[PDB]
Amino acid sequence: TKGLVLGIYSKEDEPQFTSAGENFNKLVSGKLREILNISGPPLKAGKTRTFYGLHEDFPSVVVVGLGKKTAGIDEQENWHEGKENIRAAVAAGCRQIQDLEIPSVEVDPCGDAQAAAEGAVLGLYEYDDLKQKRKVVVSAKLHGSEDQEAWQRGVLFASGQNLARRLMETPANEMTPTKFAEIVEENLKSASIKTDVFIRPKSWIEEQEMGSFLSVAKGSEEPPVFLEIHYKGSPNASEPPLVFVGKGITFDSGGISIKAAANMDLMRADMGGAATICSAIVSAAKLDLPINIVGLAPLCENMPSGKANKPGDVVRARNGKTIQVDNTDAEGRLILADALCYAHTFNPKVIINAATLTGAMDIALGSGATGVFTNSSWLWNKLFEASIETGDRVWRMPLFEHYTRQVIDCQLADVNNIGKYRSAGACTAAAFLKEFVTHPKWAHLDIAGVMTNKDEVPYLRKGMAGRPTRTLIEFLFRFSQ
Amino acid sequence: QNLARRLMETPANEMTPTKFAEIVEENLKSASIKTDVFIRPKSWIEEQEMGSFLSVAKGSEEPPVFLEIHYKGSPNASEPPLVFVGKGITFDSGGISIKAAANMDLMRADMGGAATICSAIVSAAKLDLPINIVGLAPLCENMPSGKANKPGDVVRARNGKTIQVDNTDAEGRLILADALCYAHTFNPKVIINAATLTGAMDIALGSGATGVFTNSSWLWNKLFEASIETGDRVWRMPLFEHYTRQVIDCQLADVNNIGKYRSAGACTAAAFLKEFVTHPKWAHLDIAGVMTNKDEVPYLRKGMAGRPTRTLIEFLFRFSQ
Amino acid sequence: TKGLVLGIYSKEDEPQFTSAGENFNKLVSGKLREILNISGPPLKAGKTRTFYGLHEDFPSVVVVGLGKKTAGIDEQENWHEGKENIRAAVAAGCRQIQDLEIPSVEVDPCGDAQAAAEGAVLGLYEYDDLKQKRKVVVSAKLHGSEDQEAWQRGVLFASGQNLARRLMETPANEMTPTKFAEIVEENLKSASIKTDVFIRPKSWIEEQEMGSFLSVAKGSEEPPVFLEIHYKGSPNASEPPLVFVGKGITFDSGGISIKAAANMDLMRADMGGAATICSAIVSAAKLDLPINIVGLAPLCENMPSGKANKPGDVVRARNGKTIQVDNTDAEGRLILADALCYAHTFNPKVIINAATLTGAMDIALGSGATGVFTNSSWLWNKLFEASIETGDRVWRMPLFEHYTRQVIDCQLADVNNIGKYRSAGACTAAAFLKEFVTHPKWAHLDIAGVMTNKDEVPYLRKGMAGRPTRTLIEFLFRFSQ
Ligand SMILES: [Zn+2]
Ligand SMILES: [Zn+2]
Ligand SMILES: [Zn+2]
Ligand SMILES: [Zn+2]
Ligand SMILES: [Zn+2]
Ligand SMILES: [Zn+2]
Repeated sequence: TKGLVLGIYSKEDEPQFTSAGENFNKLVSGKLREILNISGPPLKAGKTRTFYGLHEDFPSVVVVGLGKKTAGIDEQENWHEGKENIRAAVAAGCRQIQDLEIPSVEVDPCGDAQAAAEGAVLGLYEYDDLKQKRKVVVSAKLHGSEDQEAWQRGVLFASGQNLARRLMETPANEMTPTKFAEIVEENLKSASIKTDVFIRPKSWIEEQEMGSFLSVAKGSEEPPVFLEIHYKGSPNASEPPLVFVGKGITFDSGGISIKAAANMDLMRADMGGAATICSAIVSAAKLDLPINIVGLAPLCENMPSGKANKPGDVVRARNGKTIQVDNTDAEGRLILADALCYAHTFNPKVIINAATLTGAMDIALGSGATGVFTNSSWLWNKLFEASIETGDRVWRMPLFEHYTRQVIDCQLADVNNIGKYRSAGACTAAAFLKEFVTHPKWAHLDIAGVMTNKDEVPYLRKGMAGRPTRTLIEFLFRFSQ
Repeated sequence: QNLARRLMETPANEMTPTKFAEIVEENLKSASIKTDVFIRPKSWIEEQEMGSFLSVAKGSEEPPVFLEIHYKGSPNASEPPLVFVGKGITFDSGGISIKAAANMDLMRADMGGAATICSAIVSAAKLDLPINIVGLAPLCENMPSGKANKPGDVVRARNGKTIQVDNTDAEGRLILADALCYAHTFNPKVIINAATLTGAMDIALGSGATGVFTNSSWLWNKLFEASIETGDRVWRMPLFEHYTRQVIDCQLADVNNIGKYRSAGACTAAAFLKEFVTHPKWAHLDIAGVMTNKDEVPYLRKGMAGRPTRTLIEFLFRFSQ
Repeated sequence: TKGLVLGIYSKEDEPQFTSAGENFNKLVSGKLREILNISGPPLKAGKTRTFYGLHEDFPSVVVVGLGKKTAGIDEQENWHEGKENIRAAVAAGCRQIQDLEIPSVEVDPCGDAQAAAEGAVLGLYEYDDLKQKRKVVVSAKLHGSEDQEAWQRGVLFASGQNLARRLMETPANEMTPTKFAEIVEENLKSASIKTDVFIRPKSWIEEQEMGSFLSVAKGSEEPPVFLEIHYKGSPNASEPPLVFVGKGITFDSGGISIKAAANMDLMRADMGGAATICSAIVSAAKLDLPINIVGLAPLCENMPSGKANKPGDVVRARNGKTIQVDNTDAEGRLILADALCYAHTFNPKVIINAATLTGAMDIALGSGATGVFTNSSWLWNKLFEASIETGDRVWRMPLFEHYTRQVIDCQLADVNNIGKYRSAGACTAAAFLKEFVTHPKWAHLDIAGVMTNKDEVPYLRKGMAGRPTRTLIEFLFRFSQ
């Protein structure tokens, strides 16, 4: 009927199976173990082998490599390695059932039903929607009935990611400042009726003295929308919130300080900051987490025109500070100078903000870890531990005065959107945003190196990554618990 | 520090692979008679099967010198050492994979790795610290010529691994593939290496902190605490497999001096060097963002910085105590 | 024991097998046909499926897609498509036996024992030699005993290519002007004792008034070698020859007119011209073809130094013409101004020359076809027909006066190594070489777009391509016959 992803570890006396496959072997009377011997060398990590006709109702059975049974937290990779073995491994497996065009598949729990589900679901995702030429659409259910809410936690966590991924990936002519707001509101509302959405327009933004956000919007003839998300998780609604903030440029052409044509099509995912955090709130509502969260996202585009933002311009942020706009591509910093100010209105506990802010971050760590600068070691630890579980690493970076200094000197104004020099790129951009924040537990996450995947993360196919949505969701689960 | 600074700063026509060795030996010897120096030449290097170091040297008509420093600090001389390693390109023009003229005069301080660590050993001898330290530094220049290192070349490091040399400016990685191998000969405790290795480090942290990747959290802490005292900060960076992978795939050879992509610049370069090290307490310090000062560090005037020599010295004082 | 690459076509009533697999089905008593049904959807062109334990002595059996049985010459692709199906298809198959680490494999003739062998052999090749980390070394023999000299013709033709490929691919510090000469001489001599080699040195070159070749060599401190190959194929030795000529820069850095670092490591294959043609003569000697062929190749490197060739320089070719050397990267043209002159000494019939000459050729056709300019429609046809058989296409390009004109005007000298403008890149370079040739049947083949493979040619793995060695060999077989 349908396919099966089964698993095996690496040697003891005979390389063992995850019990479900030990059990499926008994079932086809040793003929799985036996054909695996006949096939060739053993299956190391995330390597795959397909065995036809072993079972009457499982014509294709893919056995995938899970590595060492007792693989655990790694001091060097700063993750739980087991989970990582299982994700790459059942992603691998699920992508094999899928090339065989088997529309459904049952997955071996592999000792961690959540890693299995985060592998099967992140593993299989594409964004097929505008290609009339699509791969088969395969339904992936758990094999078994024992470990069900952890597999659904995998499906949940990986699905919150695939949403950031679709929200990122879609061409920015479809994915506008209005359409993103609309899908996020429909997604947050299906998640919890204990929610409110506000797709606030230019009049409200104008009214909110958001000059910096608004200066950025004006080049395009596409409407700005400041989005406001509310999740009423706590028992007493009056609990102070945890506010997520995120930059939402639907398309970044650089503006007058215009980008080069080389691969500029990826700028459609410069709204990755707004996508990431939104998908993460949708998931804590889906999880129905005992915390009140607020989601904030400036949405607009960065375009050249007869009325675009010019180099040398002093605009005013909500908080009275003026910014010299010396480079029109440094606009996420400006979009975020106002949504960050508005975050203090809400009286929060933690203000996590996220943004595909600078390529220098990409030069720095470049898809290994997502750089997070925070004036809070508590907050750092909190993020870093979630990174170990989820596997979507996060690395700390310096919010030293050293850097505020280069952005704080300014010919016309109070702050300047770029620093005096080329060096320390992600650090000057983060020390510019510190100027718009006075809350003690603040964290900037620069998502610009983890924007994309190719081969680096296994269980993620080539394209927009939606990183770090699960670390973020894992942080709010641990914080709620 | 001001010694690393003078050793950095001097125009690389004066500050050669032979003159650096000579000033370091005179400085280490005035510091302690409990020292030995070896300004080992091309014949010794050739003999030490240092193909990677040696491939780099061949473009220039200026002699290579592998420098070897010994400080006999311990009571029992047989104590295992702490080996410092450091890249010493007296001048980096990029070679055939040649640099742009814009401010290339600063490449005279691409021997900053060898300067930093040397100045730091001279100081622990001056301090007469109860530890045996060993200083190792490939010195040579990177030049274009009729016999320079070409793009696409497989050379062999001392340890049998071959390197595809796809970019002749990635040469500190190669100079350091052999001095790092030789460091394990000495049976060390800690192998601290230091190098003005990549500009991407400069794009990363850029003179705030000196990026240090280490397979040793103990070593990280040890460095980071010294940074707090001295003020010459040091920031940790990732020595993740993620990065070994992009350098470990290679058309002709075993390792490749640059990675498949532009991203994670300092991390691929550091995960290439991990391939030449098997010791548990290893630390790469990329000095390329702290190479220079202007206004950023106050008490340092404009020019070569000599960073992080004092964090390094402070670490050996705390380690000896 | 060992593996088996079997084949199947696309539908009739039930998609048929190449008879060997019809026969292997009878042998495991229908259980191959039967498991193929159980496996999933049918195998279209060059798609693959592995079936373990069907046979006692064939544990892994890969069935590969051969497409339509009656696939033939294509008016649009200008090839025999069948052969092409079979190459990509048993390459695919053989690369699957090889990941299973089965050291030997038997290949289904697939209706054309030569295409099967050109697929198995080009398909499996790597250049593993400097990696201590190598894939398994798999021996590929024919399955069967009926069609043996055509399979050996595949093995021959594909092996002459893998030689150009190894001769190209090796890092130019190993593959010198002396080492190439040495491997070619050992290869030509194992091929036929009816051969002579001359690894002529700088003194001979100096003596041969080869100022243009020699100007190029002088930047490097690596010795020039002009190589001279002789294959005495004819009955009467006095038959006029067919002279192949080819540029052999072991490494091209551009010289003083120096290349950019971006991917310059591939310049090690700027000796691809000398490799291609040499490998092609070695094969006609291996074939023992009734023709006398002469192989000519300037070998040297292009380097910057205290005595490198400078921009603006007038050097003298063997034939009295002077060249303004305005760009030191236009050196293949110069290396070839002298080997082409020397070709007329031999009193030839056809002078085929080949060179990784210009990137503009790569901008032009770019790995589809290898551009061949010829003052001989006869020669064009002759080449183009060989292209249809082998599949390694060749496209004609213009040797119009139009282009001689831009290279023929010159401030200091008679000819100039680059033309007045950017346009028509491969055409100016070829109309410069026409100036050094007076023979009626001349053909320049610019190999610079077919220098490399990735995914474009299936049965060739990523790396140096060795194109068009088989079209070239096929031309000399047809010319000898
Ligand atoms: Zn921008
Ligand atoms: Zn942006
Ligand atoms: Zn360099
Ligand atoms: Zn360097
Ligand atoms: Zn050239
Ligand atoms: Zn060339």
